[PDB]
Amino acid sequence: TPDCVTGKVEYTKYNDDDTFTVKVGDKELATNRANLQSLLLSAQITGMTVTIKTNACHNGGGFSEVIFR
Amino acid sequence: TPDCVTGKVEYTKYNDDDTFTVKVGDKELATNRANLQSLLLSAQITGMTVTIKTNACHNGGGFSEVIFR
Amino acid sequence: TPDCVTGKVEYTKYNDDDTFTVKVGDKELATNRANLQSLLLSAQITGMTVTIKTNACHNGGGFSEVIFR
Amino acid sequence: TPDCVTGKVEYTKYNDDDTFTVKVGDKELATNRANLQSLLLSAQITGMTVTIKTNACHNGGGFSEVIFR
Amino acid sequence: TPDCVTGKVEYTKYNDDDTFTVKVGDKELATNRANLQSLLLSAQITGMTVTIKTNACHNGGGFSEVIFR
Ligand SMILES: OC[C@H]1O[C@H](O[C@@H]2[C@H](O)[C@@H](O)[C@H](O[C@H]3[C@H](O)[C@@H](O)[C@H](O)O[C@@H]3CO)O[C@@H]2CO)[C@H](O)[C@@H](O)[C@H]1O
Ligand SMILES: OC[C@H]1O[C@H](O[C@@H]2[C@H](O)[C@@H](O)[C@H](O[C@H]3[C@H](O)[C@@H](O)[C@H](O)O[C@@H]3CO)O[C@@H]2CO)[C@H](O)[C@@H](O)[C@H]1O
Ligand SMILES: OC[C@H]1O[C@H](O[C@@H]2[C@H](O)[C@@H](O)[C@H](O[C@H]3[C@H](O)[C@@H](O)[C@H](O)O[C@@H]3CO)O[C@@H]2CO)[C@H](O)[C@@H](O)[C@H]1O
Ligand SMILES: OC[C@H]1O[C@H](O[C@@H]2[C@H](O)[C@@H](O)[C@H](O[C@H]3[C@H](O)[C@@H](O)[C@H](O)O[C@@H]3CO)O[C@@H]2CO)[C@H](O)[C@@H](O)[C@H]1O
Ligand SMILES: OC[C@H]1O[C@H](O[C@@H]2[C@H](O)[C@@H](O)[C@H](O[C@H]3[C@H](O)[C@@H](O)[C@H](O)O[C@@H]3CO)O[C@@H]2CO)[C@H](O)[C@@H](O)[C@H]1O
Repeated sequence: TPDCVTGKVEYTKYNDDDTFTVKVGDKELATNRANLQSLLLSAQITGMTVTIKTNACHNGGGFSEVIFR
Repeated sequence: TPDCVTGKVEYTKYNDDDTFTVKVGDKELATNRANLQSLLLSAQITGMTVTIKTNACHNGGGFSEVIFR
Repeated sequence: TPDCVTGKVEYTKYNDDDTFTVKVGDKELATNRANLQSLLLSAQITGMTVTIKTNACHNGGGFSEVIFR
Repeated sequence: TPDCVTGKVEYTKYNDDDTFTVKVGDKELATNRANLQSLLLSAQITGMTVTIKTNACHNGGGFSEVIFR
Repeated sequence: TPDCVTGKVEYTKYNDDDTFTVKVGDKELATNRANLQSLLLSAQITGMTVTIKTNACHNGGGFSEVIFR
Protein backbone atom coordinates (compact mmCIF):
# COMPACT_ATOMS: atom_id res chain seq x y z
CA THR A 1 0.00 0.00 0.00
CA PRO A 2 1.54 3.38 -0.91
CA ASP A 3 2.55 6.04 1.61
CA CYS A 4 0.00 8.85 1.63
CA VAL A 5 1.15 11.29 4.33
CA THR A 6 3.96 11.38 6.90
CA GLY A 7 4.21 13.76 9.83
CA LYS A 8 3.11 14.59 13.33
CA VAL A 9 -0.55 14.30 14.23
CA GLU A 10 -2.13 17.79 14.23
CA TYR A 11 -5.45 16.76 15.75
CA THR A 12 -7.71 13.71 16.08
CA LYS A 13 -11.47 13.51 16.10
CA TYR A 14 -13.97 10.84 17.26
CA ASN A 15 -16.93 10.65 14.83
CA ASP A 16 -20.62 9.97 15.38
CA ASP A 17 -20.27 6.63 13.54
CA ASP A 18 -17.38 5.46 15.75
CA THR A 19 -14.77 6.08 13.07
CA PHE A 20 -11.70 8.17 14.00
CA THR A 21 -10.21 11.01 11.97
CA VAL A 22 -6.56 12.08 12.04
CA LYS A 23 -5.05 15.16 10.40
CA VAL A 24 -1.45 14.53 9.29
CA GLY A 25 0.24 16.73 6.69
CA ASP A 26 -2.44 18.32 4.46
CA LYS A 27 -5.04 15.58 4.78
CA GLU A 28 -7.79 14.49 7.15
CA LEU A 29 -8.07 10.65 6.90
CA ALA A 30 -10.42 8.35 8.81
CA THR A 31 -10.24 4.79 10.10
CA ASN A 32 -12.89 2.28 11.21
CA ARG A 33 -10.39 0.12 13.19
CA ALA A 34 -11.23 0.73 16.87
CA ASN A 35 -7.84 -0.64 18.01
CA LEU A 36 -6.12 2.30 16.33
CA GLN A 37 -7.89 5.00 18.40
CA SER A 38 -5.82 4.77 21.56
CA LEU A 39 -2.66 4.08 19.52
CA LEU A 40 -3.11 7.24 17.44
CA LEU A 41 -4.00 9.45 20.47
CA SER A 42 -0.81 8.08 22.12
CA ALA A 43 1.25 9.07 19.00
CA GLN A 44 -0.37 12.54 19.06
CA ILE A 45 0.40 13.10 22.77
CA THR A 46 4.02 11.98 22.48
CA GLY A 47 4.78 13.71 19.19
CA MET A 48 5.65 10.60 17.21
CA THR A 49 6.04 10.75 13.41
CA VAL A 50 3.40 8.60 11.70
CA THR A 51 3.08 7.46 8.13
CA ILE A 52 -0.40 6.63 6.88
CA LYS A 53 -0.54 4.23 3.92
CA THR A 54 -3.71 4.19 1.82
CA ASN A 55 -4.82 4.00 -1.81
CA ALA A 56 -7.64 6.47 -0.84
CA CYS A 57 -5.23 9.39 -0.53
CA HIS A 58 -7.56 12.34 -0.46
CA ASN A 59 -9.31 14.37 2.23
CA GLY A 60 -11.80 12.15 4.04
CA GLY A 61 -10.17 9.00 2.64
CA GLY A 62 -10.12 5.80 4.68
CA PHE A 63 -7.10 3.94 6.00
CA SER A 64 -6.08 1.00 8.15
CA GLU A 65 -2.26 1.01 7.78
CA VAL A 66 -0.07 3.23 9.95
CA ILE A 67 3.65 3.23 10.74
CA PHE A 68 4.61 4.70 14.18
CA ARG A 69 8.25 5.98 14.42
CA THR B 1 -22.64 19.00 14.09
CA PRO B 2 -22.06 22.40 15.76
CA ASP B 3 -19.34 23.13 18.31
CA CYS B 4 -20.74 23.29 21.81
CA VAL B 5 -17.75 23.96 24.08
CA THR B 6 -13.99 24.10 23.68
CA GLY B 7 -11.51 24.05 26.56
CA LYS B 8 -9.54 21.87 28.92
CA VAL B 9 -11.28 19.07 30.76
CA GLU B 10 -12.15 20.25 34.33
CA TYR B 11 -13.25 16.81 35.61
CA THR B 12 -14.66 13.53 34.33
CA LYS B 13 -17.10 11.24 36.01
CA TYR B 14 -18.02 7.55 35.53
CA ASN B 15 -21.80 7.05 35.86
CA ASP B 16 -23.81 4.15 37.32
CA ASP B 17 -25.17 3.44 33.84
CA ASP B 18 -21.69 3.18 32.29
CA THR B 19 -22.00 6.53 30.56
CA PHE B 20 -19.13 9.01 31.04
CA THR B 21 -19.52 12.69 31.94
CA VAL B 22 -17.01 15.44 31.10
CA LYS B 23 -17.03 19.06 32.25
CA VAL B 24 -15.57 21.50 29.67
CA GLY B 25 -16.21 25.21 29.97
CA ASP B 26 -19.59 25.80 31.58
CA LYS B 27 -21.20 22.51 30.64
CA GLU B 28 -21.34 18.94 31.93
CA LEU B 29 -21.97 16.64 28.91
CA ALA B 30 -22.19 12.84 28.82
CA THR B 31 -21.39 10.14 26.32
CA ASN B 32 -22.51 6.53 25.89
CA ARG B 33 -19.47 5.66 23.70
CA ALA B 34 -17.24 3.40 25.82
CA ASN B 35 -14.23 3.96 23.54
CA LEU B 36 -14.19 7.64 24.56
CA GLN B 37 -13.61 6.97 28.28
CA SER B 38 -9.90 6.28 28.17
CA LEU B 39 -9.37 8.90 25.42
CA LEU B 40 -11.08 11.66 27.48
CA LEU B 41 -9.22 10.76 30.72
CA SER B 42 -5.92 10.82 28.69
CA ALA B 43 -6.91 14.28 27.38
CA GLN B 44 -7.63 15.43 30.95
CA ILE B 45 -4.34 14.14 32.34
CA THR B 46 -2.22 15.64 29.56
CA GLY B 47 -4.05 19.00 29.45
CA MET B 48 -5.26 18.80 25.85
CA THR B 49 -7.77 21.29 24.50
CA VAL B 50 -10.92 19.46 23.40
CA THR B 51 -13.88 20.68 21.42
CA ILE B 52 -17.17 18.82 21.99
CA LYS B 53 -19.67 19.01 19.11
CA THR B 54 -23.32 18.37 19.92
CA ASN B 55 -26.80 19.65 19.18
CA ALA B 56 -27.67 18.95 22.87
CA CYS B 57 -25.56 21.84 24.08
CA HIS B 58 -26.91 22.13 27.64
CA ASN B 59 -26.02 20.65 31.03
CA GLY B 60 -26.54 16.91 30.94
CA GLY B 61 -26.66 16.88 27.15
CA GLY B 62 -25.33 13.91 25.25
CA PHE B 63 -22.48 13.83 22.75
CA SER B 64 -20.38 11.54 20.62
CA GLU B 65 -18.12 13.92 18.67
CA VAL B 66 -14.86 15.25 20.16
CA ILE B 67 -11.84 16.94 18.62
CA PHE B 68 -8.55 16.43 20.54
CA ARG B 69 -5.84 19.10 20.05
CA THR C 1 -25.53 9.32 44.99
CA PRO C 2 -23.74 10.81 48.01
CA ASP C 3 -20.00 11.44 48.20
CA CYS C 4 -18.29 8.79 50.33
CA VAL C 5 -14.53 9.56 50.22
CA THR C 6 -12.36 12.11 48.42
CA GLY C 7 -8.57 11.92 48.14
CA LYS C 8 -5.58 10.48 46.35
CA VAL C 9 -5.56 6.75 45.65
CA GLU C 10 -3.35 5.12 48.33
CA TYR C 11 -3.19 1.68 46.68
CA THR C 12 -5.32 -0.49 44.37
CA LYS C 13 -5.78 -4.25 44.38
CA TYR C 14 -6.98 -6.71 41.70
CA ASN C 15 -9.22 -9.39 43.35
CA ASP C 16 -9.64 -13.08 42.58
CA ASP C 17 -13.25 -12.43 41.44
CA ASP C 18 -12.04 -9.75 38.94
CA THR C 19 -13.40 -6.88 41.03
CA PHE C 20 -10.99 -4.03 41.78
CA THR C 21 -10.38 -2.39 45.18
CA VAL C 22 -9.17 1.18 45.75
CA LYS C 23 -8.17 2.71 49.08
CA VAL C 24 -9.09 6.44 49.27
CA GLY C 25 -9.35 8.27 52.55
CA ASP C 26 -10.17 5.86 55.38
CA LYS C 27 -11.95 3.28 53.25
CA GLU C 28 -11.25 0.38 50.89
CA LEU C 29 -14.09 0.27 48.31
CA ALA C 30 -14.49 -2.18 45.37
CA THR C 31 -16.00 -2.01 41.94
CA ASN C 32 -17.13 -4.68 39.48
CA ARG C 33 -16.89 -2.31 36.47
CA ALA C 34 -13.98 -3.56 34.39
CA ASN C 35 -13.69 -0.25 32.49
CA LEU C 36 -12.74 1.50 35.77
CA GLN C 37 -9.60 -0.56 36.36
CA SER C 38 -7.24 1.19 33.93
CA LEU C 39 -8.89 4.56 34.72
CA LEU C 40 -8.24 4.16 38.46
CA LEU C 41 -4.63 2.90 38.05
CA SER C 42 -4.02 5.96 35.79
CA ALA C 43 -5.46 8.24 38.54
CA GLN C 44 -3.15 6.52 41.05
CA ILE C 45 -0.02 6.86 38.91
CA THR C 46 -0.62 10.52 38.07
CA GLY C 47 -1.72 11.62 41.54
CA MET C 48 -5.25 12.70 40.67
CA THR C 49 -7.82 13.48 43.35
CA VAL C 50 -10.82 11.20 43.10
CA THR C 51 -14.23 11.30 44.74
CA ILE C 52 -16.05 7.99 45.09
CA LYS C 53 -19.83 8.22 45.39
CA THR C 54 -21.74 5.27 46.92
CA ASN C 55 -24.56 4.52 49.32
CA ALA C 56 -22.45 1.58 50.63
CA CYS C 57 -19.97 3.89 52.33
CA HIS C 58 -18.16 1.39 54.57
CA ASN C 59 -15.01 -0.66 54.22
CA GLY C 60 -15.36 -3.21 51.50
CA GLY C 61 -18.44 -1.39 50.11
CA GLY C 62 -19.12 -1.38 46.42
CA PHE C 63 -19.20 1.50 44.00
CA SER C 64 -19.56 2.44 40.37
CA GLU C 65 -19.44 6.27 40.49
CA VAL C 66 -16.11 8.09 40.52
CA ILE C 67 -15.15 11.73 39.79
CA PHE C 68 -11.58 12.26 38.47
CA ARG C 69 -10.19 15.78 39.13
CA THR D 1 -4.63 -15.36 50.22
CA PRO D 2 -1.10 -15.04 51.64
CA ASP D 3 1.51 -12.65 50.33
CA CYS D 4 4.01 -14.37 48.11
CA VAL D 5 6.43 -11.67 46.91
CA THR D 6 6.69 -7.88 47.16
CA GLY D 7 9.00 -5.79 45.03
CA LYS D 8 9.47 -3.96 41.77
CA VAL D 9 8.74 -5.76 38.55
CA GLU D 10 11.99 -7.00 36.97
CA TYR D 11 10.49 -8.13 33.64
CA THR D 12 7.19 -9.25 32.18
CA LYS D 13 6.57 -11.78 29.42
CA TYR D 14 3.62 -12.50 27.14
CA ASN D 15 3.14 -16.28 26.65
CA ASP D 16 1.89 -18.31 23.68
CA ASP D 17 -1.23 -19.29 25.61
CA ASP D 18 -2.08 -15.66 26.36
CA THR D 19 -1.09 -15.90 30.00
CA PHE D 20 1.32 -13.22 31.29
CA THR D 21 4.42 -13.87 33.40
CA VAL D 22 5.92 -11.38 35.85
CA LYS D 23 9.26 -11.65 37.71
CA VAL D 24 9.08 -10.00 41.19
CA GLY D 25 11.72 -10.79 43.82
CA ASP D 26 13.05 -14.33 43.20
CA LYS D 27 9.82 -15.69 41.67
CA GLU D 28 8.47 -15.90 38.11
CA LEU D 29 4.66 -16.12 38.44
CA ALA D 30 1.95 -16.22 35.74
CA THR D 31 -1.61 -15.01 35.43
CA ASN D 32 -4.50 -15.88 33.12
CA ARG D 33 -6.37 -12.61 33.80
CA ALA D 34 -6.11 -10.55 30.64
CA ASN D 35 -7.13 -7.35 32.49
CA LEU D 36 -3.84 -7.53 34.48
CA GLN D 37 -1.53 -7.35 31.45
CA SER D 38 -1.66 -3.60 30.84
CA LEU D 39 -1.87 -2.88 34.62
CA LEU D 40 1.32 -4.90 35.30
CA LEU D 41 3.29 -3.40 32.36
CA SER D 42 2.21 0.11 33.66
CA ALA D 43 3.52 -0.83 37.16
CA GLN D 44 6.74 -2.04 35.56
CA ILE D 45 7.31 1.15 33.56
CA THR D 46 6.57 3.46 36.46
CA GLY D 47 8.57 1.52 39.05
CA MET D 48 5.62 0.80 41.40
CA THR D 49 5.98 -1.70 44.23
CA VAL D 50 3.63 -4.61 43.78
CA THR D 51 2.68 -7.44 46.13
CA ILE D 52 1.48 -10.70 44.54
CA LYS D 53 -0.73 -12.90 46.76
CA THR D 54 -0.98 -16.61 45.84
CA ASN D 55 -0.92 -20.04 47.45
CA ALA D 56 1.22 -21.24 44.48
CA CYS D 57 4.31 -19.37 45.63
CA HIS D 58 6.98 -21.01 43.45
CA ASN D 59 8.47 -20.56 40.00
CA GLY D 60 5.76 -20.94 37.39
CA GLY D 61 2.96 -20.67 39.96
CA GLY D 62 -0.29 -18.94 39.04
CA PHE D 63 -1.85 -15.85 40.57
CA SER D 64 -4.71 -13.44 40.21
CA GLU D 65 -4.29 -11.12 43.23
CA VAL D 66 -2.04 -8.09 43.03
CA ILE D 67 -1.67 -4.97 45.19
CA PHE D 68 -0.24 -1.85 43.39
CA ARG D 69 1.44 0.74 45.63
CA THR E 1 10.71 -21.13 22.08
CA PRO E 2 14.09 -19.76 20.95
CA ASP E 3 15.12 -16.09 21.21
CA CYS E 4 14.96 -14.48 17.80
CA VAL E 5 15.84 -10.80 18.28
CA THR E 6 16.56 -8.52 21.23
CA GLY E 7 16.68 -4.76 21.15
CA LYS E 8 14.70 -1.54 21.26
CA VAL E 9 11.61 -1.21 19.03
CA GLU E 10 12.67 0.76 15.87
CA TYR E 11 9.12 1.21 14.55
CA THR E 12 5.72 -0.46 14.71
CA LYS E 13 3.09 -0.83 12.01
CA TYR E 14 -0.66 -1.61 12.11
CA ASN E 15 -1.60 -3.95 9.18
CA ASP E 16 -4.72 -4.17 7.04
CA ASP E 17 -5.47 -7.62 8.48
CA ASP E 18 -5.34 -6.28 12.05
CA THR E 19 -1.97 -7.86 12.78
CA PHE E 20 0.82 -5.72 14.26
CA THR E 21 4.38 -5.50 13.01
CA VAL E 22 7.43 -4.57 15.13
CA LYS E 23 10.96 -3.97 13.87
CA VAL E 24 13.61 -5.06 16.41
CA GLY E 25 17.19 -5.67 15.44
CA ASP E 26 17.37 -6.75 11.79
CA LYS E 27 13.86 -8.16 11.45
CA GLU E 28 10.26 -7.11 11.10
CA LEU E 29 8.03 -9.64 12.93
CA ALA E 30 4.25 -9.61 13.24
CA THR E 31 1.72 -10.77 15.75
CA ASN E 32 -1.96 -11.55 15.58
CA ARG E 33 -2.49 -11.13 19.32
CA ALA E 34 -4.61 -8.00 19.78
CA ASN E 35 -3.55 -7.65 23.45
CA LEU E 36 0.05 -7.04 22.40
CA GLN E 37 -0.61 -3.92 20.35
CA SER E 38 -0.87 -1.42 23.21
CA LEU E 39 1.89 -3.21 25.16
CA LEU E 40 4.35 -3.06 22.25
CA LEU E 41 3.57 0.63 21.47
CA SER E 42 4.10 1.40 25.21
CA ALA E 43 7.47 -0.43 24.99
CA GLN E 44 8.37 1.63 21.95
CA ILE E 45 7.43 5.01 23.54
CA THR E 46 9.28 4.26 26.77
CA GLY E 47 12.40 2.75 25.20
CA MET E 48 12.21 -0.72 26.73
CA THR E 49 14.44 -3.54 25.53
CA VAL E 50 12.31 -6.40 24.21
CA THR E 51 13.20 -9.95 23.28
CA ILE E 52 10.91 -11.66 20.78
CA LYS E 53 10.93 -15.46 20.81
CA THR E 54 9.77 -17.34 17.73
CA ASN E 55 10.59 -20.34 15.60
CA ALA E 56 9.69 -18.23 12.47
CA CYS E 57 12.82 -16.11 12.82
CA HIS E 58 12.88 -14.36 9.48
CA ASN E 59 11.63 -11.07 8.11
CA GLY E 60 7.85 -11.07 8.24
CA GLY E 61 7.79 -14.02 10.64
CA GLY E 62 5.03 -14.39 13.19
CA PHE E 63 5.33 -14.34 16.99
CA SER E 64 3.34 -14.38 20.19
CA GLU E 65 6.09 -14.40 22.84
CA VAL E 66 7.82 -11.25 24.01
CA ILE E 67 9.82 -10.36 27.13
CA PHE E 68 9.65 -6.65 28.20
CA ARG E 69 12.70 -5.47 30.18
O1 LIG F 1 -10.78 2.30 7.73
C1 LIG F 1 -11.46 2.38 6.47
C2 LIG F 1 -10.94 1.35 5.50
O2 LIG F 1 -9.55 1.59 5.22
C3 LIG F 1 -8.93 0.76 4.24
O3 LIG F 1 -9.53 0.95 2.95
C4 LIG F 1 -9.23 2.20 2.33
C5 LIG F 1 -10.50 2.74 1.63
O4 LIG F 1 -11.56 2.83 2.54
C6 LIG F 1 -10.90 1.79 0.50
O5 LIG F 1 -12.03 2.35 -0.18
C7 LIG F 1 -9.72 1.65 -0.45
O6 LIG F 1 -10.00 0.76 -1.49
C8 LIG F 1 -9.03 0.77 -2.55
C9 LIG F 1 -8.71 -0.65 -2.96
O7 LIG F 1 -8.16 -1.37 -1.86
C10 LIG F 1 -7.70 -0.65 -4.11
O8 LIG F 1 -7.59 -1.99 -4.58
C11 LIG F 1 -8.11 0.30 -5.27
O9 LIG F 1 -7.01 0.53 -6.11
O10 LIG F 1 -8.53 1.58 -4.78
C12 LIG F 1 -9.58 1.48 -3.79
C13 LIG F 1 -10.05 2.89 -3.52
O11 LIG F 1 -8.94 3.73 -3.18
O12 LIG F 1 -8.57 1.12 0.25
C14 LIG F 1 -8.12 2.01 1.29
C15 LIG F 1 -6.81 1.41 1.77
O13 LIG F 1 -5.81 1.46 0.76
C16 LIG F 1 -9.06 -0.70 4.63
O14 LIG F 1 -8.46 -1.53 3.62
C17 LIG F 1 -10.56 -1.03 4.88
O15 LIG F 1 -10.69 -2.37 5.35
C18 LIG F 1 -11.15 -0.12 5.93
O16 LIG F 1 -10.49 -0.39 7.18
O1 LIG G 1 -23.78 9.78 23.73
C1 LIG G 1 -25.14 10.15 23.74
C2 LIG G 1 -25.62 10.40 22.30
O2 LIG G 1 -24.87 11.53 21.75
C3 LIG G 1 -25.24 11.96 20.43
O3 LIG G 1 -26.53 12.48 20.41
C4 LIG G 1 -26.73 13.72 21.12
C5 LIG G 1 -28.00 13.70 21.96
O4 LIG G 1 -28.01 12.59 22.86
C6 LIG G 1 -29.23 13.61 21.03
O5 LIG G 1 -30.39 13.72 21.81
C7 LIG G 1 -29.14 14.76 20.01
O6 LIG G 1 -30.16 14.59 19.06
C8 LIG G 1 -30.55 15.77 18.36
C9 LIG G 1 -30.37 15.51 16.88
O7 LIG G 1 -28.98 15.38 16.59
C10 LIG G 1 -30.94 16.66 16.07
O8 LIG G 1 -30.79 16.37 14.68
C11 LIG G 1 -32.38 16.86 16.44
O9 LIG G 1 -32.89 17.95 15.75
O10 LIG G 1 -32.49 17.15 17.83
C12 LIG G 1 -32.03 16.07 18.67
C13 LIG G 1 -32.24 16.53 20.11
O11 LIG G 1 -31.26 17.52 20.45
O12 LIG G 1 -27.94 14.72 19.27
C14 LIG G 1 -26.76 14.86 20.13
C15 LIG G 1 -25.55 14.96 19.22
O13 LIG G 1 -25.64 16.10 18.34
C16 LIG G 1 -25.10 10.82 19.45
O14 LIG G 1 -25.48 11.26 18.15
C17 LIG G 1 -25.97 9.64 19.95
O15 LIG G 1 -25.76 8.56 19.06
C18 LIG G 1 -25.52 9.20 21.34
O16 LIG G 1 -24.20 8.70 21.21
O1 LIG H 1 -19.40 -2.20 41.74
C1 LIG H 1 -20.33 -2.77 42.65
C2 LIG H 1 -21.72 -2.15 42.58
O2 LIG H 1 -21.59 -0.72 42.84
C3 LIG H 1 -22.82 -0.03 42.93
O3 LIG H 1 -23.66 -0.48 43.97
C4 LIG H 1 -23.19 -0.18 45.31
C5 LIG H 1 -23.45 -1.40 46.22
O4 LIG H 1 -22.83 -2.52 45.61
C6 LIG H 1 -24.95 -1.65 46.37
O5 LIG H 1 -25.16 -2.72 47.30
C7 LIG H 1 -25.63 -0.39 46.87
O6 LIG H 1 -27.00 -0.58 46.94
C8 LIG H 1 -27.74 0.46 47.60
C9 LIG H 1 -28.95 0.87 46.76
O7 LIG H 1 -28.55 1.36 45.49
C10 LIG H 1 -29.73 1.93 47.52
O8 LIG H 1 -30.90 2.29 46.79
C11 LIG H 1 -30.13 1.37 48.86
O9 LIG H 1 -30.83 2.32 49.59
O10 LIG H 1 -28.96 1.01 49.60
C12 LIG H 1 -28.24 -0.05 48.95
C13 LIG H 1 -27.13 -0.48 49.91
O11 LIG H 1 -26.28 0.62 50.21
O12 LIG H 1 -25.36 0.71 45.96
C14 LIG H 1 -23.96 1.01 45.86
C15 LIG H 1 -23.85 2.30 45.08
O13 LIG H 1 -24.56 3.31 45.77
C16 LIG H 1 -23.55 -0.10 41.60
O14 LIG H 1 -24.78 0.60 41.71
C17 LIG H 1 -23.77 -1.60 41.25
O15 LIG H 1 -24.37 -1.68 39.95
C18 LIG H 1 -22.43 -2.33 41.22
O16 LIG H 1 -21.63 -1.81 40.18
O1 LIG I 1 -3.96 -17.03 36.96
C1 LIG I 1 -3.86 -18.42 37.34
C2 LIG I 1 -4.78 -18.75 38.48
O2 LIG I 1 -4.31 -18.04 39.69
C3 LIG I 1 -5.05 -18.28 40.85
O3 LIG I 1 -4.84 -19.60 41.36
C4 LIG I 1 -3.50 -19.91 41.75
C5 LIG I 1 -3.09 -21.28 41.22
O4 LIG I 1 -3.12 -21.30 39.81
C6 LIG I 1 -3.99 -22.35 41.80
O5 LIG I 1 -3.48 -23.59 41.32
C7 LIG I 1 -3.92 -22.28 43.32
O6 LIG I 1 -4.83 -23.16 43.87
C8 LIG I 1 -4.61 -23.52 45.24
C9 LIG I 1 -5.81 -23.15 46.03
O7 LIG I 1 -5.86 -21.73 46.14
C10 LIG I 1 -5.72 -23.74 47.42
O8 LIG I 1 -6.90 -23.45 48.11
C11 LIG I 1 -5.53 -25.23 47.34
O9 LIG I 1 -5.39 -25.74 48.63
O10 LIG I 1 -4.33 -25.52 46.65
C12 LIG I 1 -4.27 -25.01 45.30
C13 LIG I 1 -2.81 -25.06 44.94
O11 LIG I 1 -2.57 -26.07 44.01
O12 LIG I 1 -4.29 -20.96 43.81
C14 LIG I 1 -3.41 -19.93 43.26
C15 LIG I 1 -3.88 -18.65 43.92
O13 LIG I 1 -3.84 -18.76 45.34
C16 LIG I 1 -6.53 -17.99 40.71
O14 LIG I 1 -7.20 -18.29 41.93
C17 LIG I 1 -7.07 -18.83 39.52
O15 LIG I 1 -8.44 -18.55 39.35
C18 LIG I 1 -6.29 -18.49 38.27
O16 LIG I 1 -6.59 -17.11 37.95
O1 LIG J 1 1.08 -14.16 15.82
C1 LIG J 1 1.35 -15.10 14.78
C2 LIG J 1 1.51 -16.52 15.38
O2 LIG J 1 2.70 -16.50 16.21
C3 LIG J 1 3.08 -17.77 16.73
O3 LIG J 1 3.42 -18.67 15.69
C4 LIG J 1 4.62 -18.37 14.98
C5 LIG J 1 4.40 -18.60 13.48
O4 LIG J 1 3.28 -17.85 13.04
C6 LIG J 1 4.14 -20.09 13.25
O5 LIG J 1 4.02 -20.32 11.84
C7 LIG J 1 5.31 -20.90 13.79
O6 LIG J 1 5.06 -22.27 13.64
C8 LIG J 1 6.17 -23.13 13.92
C9 LIG J 1 5.73 -24.30 14.79
O7 LIG J 1 5.19 -23.85 16.03
C10 LIG J 1 6.93 -25.20 15.05
O8 LIG J 1 6.49 -26.35 15.77
C11 LIG J 1 7.58 -25.64 13.73
O9 LIG J 1 8.76 -26.32 13.99
O10 LIG J 1 7.90 -24.49 12.92
C12 LIG J 1 6.74 -23.70 12.62
C13 LIG J 1 7.11 -22.68 11.55
O11 LIG J 1 8.16 -21.84 11.99
O12 LIG J 1 5.46 -20.65 15.20
C14 LIG J 1 5.76 -19.25 15.46
C15 LIG J 1 6.03 -19.19 16.95
O13 LIG J 1 7.19 -19.95 17.24
C16 LIG J 1 1.97 -18.31 17.59
O14 LIG J 1 2.37 -19.59 18.12
C17 LIG J 1 0.67 -18.43 16.76
O15 LIG J 1 -0.40 -18.84 17.58
C18 LIG J 1 0.32 -17.06 16.19
O16 LIG J 1 -0.03 -16.22 17.29
